Amino acid sequence: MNAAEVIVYEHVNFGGKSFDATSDQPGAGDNLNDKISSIKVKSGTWRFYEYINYGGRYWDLGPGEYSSVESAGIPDNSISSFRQI
Repeated sequence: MNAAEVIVYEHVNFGGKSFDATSDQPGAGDNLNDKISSIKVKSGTWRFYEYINYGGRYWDLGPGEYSSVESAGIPDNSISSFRQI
């Protein structure tokens, strides 16, 4: 089953690469700390958490687009991941 288009840009909103795969995107894997891009959702909601796979800042995003680059999570270095649902 597939019914959720997730469009996220892998960079700034004025010169970056975007992708909208309708079959589970690569997601967050090569994260770290120096992350800067924009997020766009147009179907349901997801759960964004920057930490280990067992406990972290649980923050789900809903209908809306944003482009943070100094508030989301830029401490120094750490792990992060989000489930595209």
